[PDB]
Amino acid sequence: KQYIISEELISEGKWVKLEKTTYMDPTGKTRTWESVKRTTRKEQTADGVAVIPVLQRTLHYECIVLVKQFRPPMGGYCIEFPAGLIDDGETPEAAALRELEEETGYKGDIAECSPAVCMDPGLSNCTIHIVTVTINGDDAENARPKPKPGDGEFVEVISLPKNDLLQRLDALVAEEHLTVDARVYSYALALKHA
Amino acid sequence: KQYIISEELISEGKWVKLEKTTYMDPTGKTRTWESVKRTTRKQTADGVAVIPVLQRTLHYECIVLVKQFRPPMGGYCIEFPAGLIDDGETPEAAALRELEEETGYKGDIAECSPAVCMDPGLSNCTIHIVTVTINGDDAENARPKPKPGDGEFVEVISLPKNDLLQRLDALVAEEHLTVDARVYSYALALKHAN
Ligand SMILES: Cn1cc(C(N)=O)c([C@@H]2CCCNC2)n1
Ligand SMILES: [Cl-]
Ligand SMILES: [Mg+2]
Ligand SMILES: [Mg+2]
Ligand SMILES: [Mg+2]
Ligand SMILES: [Mg+2]
Repeated sequence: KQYIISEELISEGKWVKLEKTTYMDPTGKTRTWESVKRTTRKEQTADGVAVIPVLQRTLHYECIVLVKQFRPPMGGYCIEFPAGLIDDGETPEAAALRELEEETGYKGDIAECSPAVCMDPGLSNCTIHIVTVTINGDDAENARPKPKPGDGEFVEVISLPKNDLLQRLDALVAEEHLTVDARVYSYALALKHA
Repeated sequence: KQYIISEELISEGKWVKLEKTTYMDPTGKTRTWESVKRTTRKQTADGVAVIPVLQRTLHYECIVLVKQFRPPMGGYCIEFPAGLIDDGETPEAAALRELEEETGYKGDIAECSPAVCMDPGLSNCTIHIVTVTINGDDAENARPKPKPGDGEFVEVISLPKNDLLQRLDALVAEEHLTVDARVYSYALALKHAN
């Protein structure tokens, strides 16, 4: 029933733009929407990837590997799945493994890869693939993981047991000013609800 | 170590603005970031998203989701019931109201997250994730009456909690819908638990 009629630029930055979207509603009335988009998406199936990295080690409980970074939009530190934008020509899987190694030092193995999912669909067109990766923490390549950050990347690694994820995130929120990412919190809630 | 130095307004709409954020990197070099904010926050957070657990005896437990056309996406999305928090509203209250308006269900609060970030590399947007159970055997929920605001056009899709990720994938495959990142994350963790 509903479809896009027109998209008009309001403001284009180097990385992010604001558009006036005109669309058809299901009464048959025309309406507008203020919409955010990145300037960086080309042929990618999505803007980015986020990695759910399952650290596995004999006689350890499974951990979820997260990252803590300053996020200028938020004006503070956030705890998130490792994530980055997909380079032009790069597959989602390659992007996930690369970003995981850059941000955490770990060399993972692909488990599964989602379809493109929407980040905040009332605000933006931004999409990611959520890629689940296992990390064999018994491999000597994953013994001494060193983050390889790029220019302007400054990432701390935080590994938390899957079997207590939500409480451990709450204990970090209670101990410093920081925000947990919604996808991470969602994942931690479902682990409790199951 | 890192902190905001200043913001430069690029472009303000009615609903959304684009800023250029100047910040101190951890090495003492001054850096810039293009950031999006909503104009509507007072509030604990921008919005709520409701995880509604529909509980009917002798039936599978279901998660209640909404399908809506999203003008920034140019298509239909599958999401948790959700909306912005009114000035004066507590998140719990917003959650119960948004749930009722969007699905017709009347729910009881189970738990409420702290403010969590939606897309922290892009925006400052935050929500409370509010877990709510719906006693589906209760007379008030026998004929759930979804009460839209002006311009809202919401289908209700209840999916069994035990097969959630497979059922979401089936919808994407069959229907050209985008599933929400927090919905997908939650569905993933349901399968990953234990
Ligand atoms: C919103 N945003 C995304 C990017 C990016 N392309 O990684 C940026 C810039 C990149 C150049 C240095 N400062 C940050 N801003
Ligand atoms: Cl529950
Ligand atoms: Mg990143
Ligand atoms: Mg990166
Ligand atoms: Mg809504
Ligand atoms: Mg609503």
